[PDB]
Amino acid sequence: PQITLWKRPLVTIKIGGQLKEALLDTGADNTVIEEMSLPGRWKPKMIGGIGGFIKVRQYDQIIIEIAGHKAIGTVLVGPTPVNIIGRNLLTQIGATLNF
Amino acid sequence: PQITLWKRPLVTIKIGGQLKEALLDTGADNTVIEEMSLPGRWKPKMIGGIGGFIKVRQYDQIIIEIAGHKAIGTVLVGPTPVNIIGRNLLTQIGATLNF
Ligand SMILES: CCCC[C@H](NC(=O)[C@H](C)NC(=O)[C@H](CCC(=O)O)NC(=O)[C@H](Cc1ccccc1)NC[C@H](CC(C)C)NC(=O)[C@@H](NC(=O)[C@@H](N)CCCNC(N)=[NH2+])C(C)C)C(N)=O
Repeated sequence: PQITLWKRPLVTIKIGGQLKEALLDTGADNTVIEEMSLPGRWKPKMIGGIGGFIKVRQYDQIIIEIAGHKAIGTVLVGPTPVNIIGRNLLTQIGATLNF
Repeated sequence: PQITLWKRPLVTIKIGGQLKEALLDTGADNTVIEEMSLPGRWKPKMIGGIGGFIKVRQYDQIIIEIAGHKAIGTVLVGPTPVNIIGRNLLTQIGATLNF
């Protein structure tokens, strides 16, 4: 679909068997999902942005369906304010910025 | 143009007559530029990101050229790790997310 930017570009995603609301963020290199008890092997990571850093658990090869579109890659789980779909997955669903 | 996301969506901008590199950020409500001297009146404001809240100078009705496209709006100046063009200006240049 085509998403206008008058409001935050939020779409429904599915991860770990749960449906969530997520923000399509062209300014995020990574995908960060709110704290959830996702099973699997992980490694500690620190991610930054405006305001500083937050500690997250990095999960490799996690499948997430984004607005009906399947993707698979690295997902960071931690105390993020909103669910963020970054470029690592955006490229997988064929998302582009157009103007 | 159509911008894919394999690489960060960086563009050249012109603000205060000075050229800079900025990231087209669909996940940012506002446009936040690194500390710089900008002609005009400003008011103290606080914004939040992934790592926390930071203090910024809010400049209203600023003329800024984004990748050759002109926009005139709110620009926040502060300690941001990267110059970001948020939705307030992305809508002005007619940017949409597509997939
Ligand atoms: C005028 C005031 C308006 C009101 C004001 N509004 C805000 O604070 C709103 C919610 N903030 C935002 O929309 C801010 C951007 C700042 C802004 O627009 O003001 N957005 C953001 O901060 C969004 C995530 C988010 C979205 C909504 C809510 C909370 C967080 N992240 C944008 C950000 C861009 C980056 C280049 C700086 N990306 C990231 O932080 C991602 N990080 C990365 O991709 C890193 N790997 C590399 C970038 C950082 N580099 C570095 N540290 N050397 C992260 C999500 C994995 C308020 N106080 O509520």
